[PDB]
Amino acid sequence: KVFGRCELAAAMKRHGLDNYRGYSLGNWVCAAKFESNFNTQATNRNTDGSTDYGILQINSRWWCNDGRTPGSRNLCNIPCSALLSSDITASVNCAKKIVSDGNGMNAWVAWRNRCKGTDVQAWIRGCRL
Ligand SMILES: [Cl-]
Ligand SMILES: [Cl-]
Ligand SMILES: [Rb+]
Repeated sequence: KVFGRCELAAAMKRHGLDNYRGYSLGNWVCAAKFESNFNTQATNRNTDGSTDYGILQINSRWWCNDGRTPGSRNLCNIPCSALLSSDITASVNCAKKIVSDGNGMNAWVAWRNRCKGTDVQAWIRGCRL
């Protein structure tokens, strides 16, 4: 599923991500924009043999099981395919674990490089939320 911007903002709020670990909703929308362009089905291989999945490009080396990533830990206890669903619950639940792991949203390099410090409220501006 390809979300609209305000649509995704609303879905993320509905699943308790607004201000989770102190990160405002616009941070999460911005991260999703640059990780997946709001496409739940996005997948991308990493140089190391792992793959990133879904709306927040969650990585099969630590977080989900895809059966092809030696050493995976599956800390979200989910198949990586669950992170591709039109329903964002599994991706939200797992992102909550990732952002709690110690480095906050720096776990998403694209958030650090493209969102951090910017006017992230722009991502929710105009939205009926
Ligand atoms: Cl915001
Ligand atoms: Cl933090
Ligand atoms: Rb596990």
